[PDB]
Amino acid sequence: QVQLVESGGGLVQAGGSLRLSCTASGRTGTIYSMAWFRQAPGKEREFLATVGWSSGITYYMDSVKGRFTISRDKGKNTVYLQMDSLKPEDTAVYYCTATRAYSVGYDYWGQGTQVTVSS
Amino acid sequence: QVQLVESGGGLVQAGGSLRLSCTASGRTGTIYSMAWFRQAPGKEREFLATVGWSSGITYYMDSVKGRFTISRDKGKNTVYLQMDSLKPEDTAVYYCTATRAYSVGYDYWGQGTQVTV
Ligand SMILES: Cn1c(=O)c2c(ncn2C)n(C)c1=O
Repeated sequence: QVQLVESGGGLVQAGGSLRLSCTASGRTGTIYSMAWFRQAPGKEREFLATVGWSSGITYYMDSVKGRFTISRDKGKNTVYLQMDSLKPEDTAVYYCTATRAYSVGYDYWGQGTQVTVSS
Repeated sequence: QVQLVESGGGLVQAGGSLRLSCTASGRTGTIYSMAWFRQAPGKEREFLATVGWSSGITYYMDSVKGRFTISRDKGKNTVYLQMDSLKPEDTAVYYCTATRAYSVGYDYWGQGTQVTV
């Protein structure tokens, strides 16, 4: 009942920047917060960052804090992940998620978008 | 505004099980949910499982879904993580967190506890 579609993934060079997007459709009024995950090849899905869907307050895991910036545009139904100072270990399939109000965890997921960083 | 302390954990053999625990104090009524993460040496903290502090709803990453079981006991201010069917890839320091109502992310953190398979 809520659909998420990531875009923005591509190949970038070390030290450069990329911005991901995720467009939400369906009953978006039932979403409390949005988060980006990533899954490197062979590894497991890693939580990165979250934004309050109506608050705009943010929280970052240490691995991306100070480099990445999460934000949301309620009017356009989109959440962003600004990625600065990328490095090879940021190479991964990035997923966006939404958590519903009074639910817990990560109720909806996108297909995933691929980010690749060279040296 | 909230302090967490974790307990349990230690040494286990392949295929076995462990039980972890964590106790909260302070402004405990303003806690919406609690979660468990894990960090292996040199790696990054990985989110594992979550439980609603009032509701009891739960959710798992595919990495531990089925094998681990999270739960809470609200009056004793204590959360647990029951880990069954353990593999060497579960070796890590496990951390418990709390998320405050109308906040996001992981606002309070325990000091961690060691699991070795
Ligand atoms: C932290 N938090 C809340 O505080 C919350 C919520 N849904 C409703 N509320 C109030 N969710 C999903 C949440 O994660």
